[PDB]
Amino acid sequence: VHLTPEEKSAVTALWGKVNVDEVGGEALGRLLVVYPWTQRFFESFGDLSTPDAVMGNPKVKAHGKKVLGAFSDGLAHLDNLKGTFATLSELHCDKLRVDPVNFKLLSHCLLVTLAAHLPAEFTPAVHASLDKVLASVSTVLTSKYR
Amino acid sequence: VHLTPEEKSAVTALWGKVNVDEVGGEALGRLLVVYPWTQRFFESFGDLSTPDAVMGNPKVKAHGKKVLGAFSDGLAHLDNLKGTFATLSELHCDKLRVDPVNFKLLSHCLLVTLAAHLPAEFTPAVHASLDKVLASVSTVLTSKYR
Amino acid sequence: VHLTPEEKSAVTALWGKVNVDEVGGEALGRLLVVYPWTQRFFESFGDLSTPDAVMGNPKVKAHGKKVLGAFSDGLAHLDNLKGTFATLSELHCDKLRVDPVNFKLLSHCLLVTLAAHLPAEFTPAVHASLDKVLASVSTVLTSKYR
Amino acid sequence: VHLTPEEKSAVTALWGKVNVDEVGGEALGRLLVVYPWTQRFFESFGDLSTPDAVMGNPKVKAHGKKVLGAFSDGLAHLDNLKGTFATLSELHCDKLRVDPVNFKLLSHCLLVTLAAHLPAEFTPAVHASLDKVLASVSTVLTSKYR
Ligand code: HEM
Ligand code: HEM
Ligand code: HEM
Ligand code: HEM
Repeated sequence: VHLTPEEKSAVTALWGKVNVDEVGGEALGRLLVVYPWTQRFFESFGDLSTPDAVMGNPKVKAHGKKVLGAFSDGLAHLDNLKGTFATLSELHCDKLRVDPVNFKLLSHCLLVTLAAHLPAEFTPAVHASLDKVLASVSTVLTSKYR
Repeated sequence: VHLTPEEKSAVTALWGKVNVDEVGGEALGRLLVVYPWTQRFFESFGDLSTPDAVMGNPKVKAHGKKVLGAFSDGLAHLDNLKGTFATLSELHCDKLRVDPVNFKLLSHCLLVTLAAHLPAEFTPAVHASLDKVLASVSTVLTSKYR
Repeated sequence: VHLTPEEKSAVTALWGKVNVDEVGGEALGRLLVVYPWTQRFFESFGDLSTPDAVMGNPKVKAHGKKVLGAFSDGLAHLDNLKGTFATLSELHCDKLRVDPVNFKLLSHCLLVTLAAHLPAEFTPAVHASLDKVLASVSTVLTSKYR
Repeated sequence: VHLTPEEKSAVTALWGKVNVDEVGGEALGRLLVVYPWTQRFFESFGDLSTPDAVMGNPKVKAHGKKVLGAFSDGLAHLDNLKGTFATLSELHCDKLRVDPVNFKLLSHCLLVTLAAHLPAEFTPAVHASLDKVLASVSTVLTSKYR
């Protein structure tokens, strides 16, 4: 993540319009629907057998809202991503064994969801800037592996 | 592709609302802005140094339309993708040396511009159907490396 | 696979020197030691916490032999890979939810143990032929996700 | 890269037996042969049209020896990988546009080459340790992208 003042401000502005309740559950729901192998991490959540099932699942909705929260907290502290996400690095890596590529797939399901929700604001350059913030947050979460 | 009738027809239905001019250019434009290393393939196109520079660049837009037209045709030969993208596989593999990964990144830039242009239509289920078609077209255009 | 007679016969020839017992176990063992997140799929096997622990573990070795035997059979149906790995595709995709990426990582752990066991035979050209077969078997075992 | 004293010593010992002249050219030669799209970065080098052509190419041989050198220098300074490879980050990223995945493919072609050359020494644990050193050196070389 190497953001200029102009990039930080444009992602900041974008993010200020994001409804965290509805974008997080939709982002996590698209990962389980589109990339169906991710469902093995969330079977405790219940029935995920159809799109309708996934998107209706309140455990999904609630957890997704927990994810975006953590991410906004990441955005308030670009300068200390490693400090901010250190404990989530151990949960995901040492306890949950979340495969590194899934962080990238979740990143992808978040950018498709922000584009459908904020079409005017999700320009090629805000896309580029969020893509390297999301890339560095994913580097920090898989750091118990290297 | 393991498209059920519903999946295939939902893809067929969203695709008819796509404005090829508008979407092919932005899709290729987001590839070049977000994943800058891909610019080495399109040096020929002239100025690509700023988001505005690659987005409005007329070669980008032209090419964008050509990429989507070949995708439209592939969509109508869903049962025979291998056969339809056969000469494009030699071009990309043998003549152009395009990394397999870049086809995955372009597919992702396309799902993002589609989400932004058709938000109401871009439901998690058609996003999943479209990702499968996109993945199949990618394994076929990458055929001549394996 | 776009195996020329020479490629197919060179693969056929190296494969006949492979000691399945010795190589299947070490291949799966290197997956689990090098990419630890894969251990979540084989928790059933008991102790996998140390390199020595996963390497000598008898379930690892047993399974290793089973994975290579299915690969031997796939090799002798090079022309019909889709057909031969068909029931193993449902198992890995629908029942086990194995990430597509893990098939690429296992293929890599196998090329490394093969290099080590057959160094004189593991020439860049048979390494390339073997990587193509491995890639084709992977796109087929991943069929039921696309 | 999080190496214990025991890991550092075991990679150190391994590396002390590596013939840098012959392992670097073989590692770079396997990347161009096996992953043929990488040849677009090295066409100035000449004829790379066959395995025989690639492996005989002295520009390949010499460059490969330049790569491993840089890598041994990386190994002498784990504690400052970012300081050591900062200029190579700008050459590869801003001047050469080397796609991030190719760093991982080169890593892979180096581990297959060390296994064929030092079979006794290339144990599952030295493999695991070199894999995360190589992973972090590749993170540092693609850092102009994030
Ligand atoms: C890339 C951004 C990610 C962030 C910021 C993140 C954040 C979180 C947070 C805040 C928690 C702890 C709170 C809770 O227990 O609900 C958590 C739990 C968890 N995360 Fe992640 N996570 C990320 C990616 C992933 C990915 C890619 C997966 C796997 C597909 C994953 C799987 C899980 C699971 C299984 C739990 C436990 C859920 C439960 O039992 O309620 N996470 N994550
Ligand atoms: C989604 C898959 C893709 C499709 C359907 C596709 C389609 C096309 C088509 C239709 C042409 C043929 C132009 C002609 O000869 O008439 C072409 C050319 C080309 N493609 Fe692709 N392509 C795809 C992905 C890529 C990717 C990922 C790259 C590299 C980043 C790429 C780079 C090129 C280049 C450099 C040319 C020729 C440049 C020029 O027009 O002067 N293509 N592609
Ligand atoms: C190179 C491709 C692979 C082949 C040819 C292969 C082959 C096999 C075979 C033959 C079985 C069937 C056992 C039976 O029902 O009789 C099996 C089971 C299984 N495979 Fe794979 N497999 C491959 C890759 C993977 C990967 C990448 C993973 C995950 C890291 C995986 C995880 C499993 C698991 C967990 C089982 C069942 C566990 C048990 O034996 O109790 N496989 N595989
Ligand atoms: C992962 C380890 C890598 C290291 C340590 C590394 C190191 C080097 C070094 C030391 C040079 C500068 C000296 C010279 O000009 O010969 C160089 C040049 C270069 N590297 Fe890399 N490199 C790495 C990966 C890659 C990869 C993956 C590619 C692309 C497939 C690549 C492509 C090039 C090219 C094209 C040059 C210029 C060669 C010439 O014109 O002579 N490098 N690299």
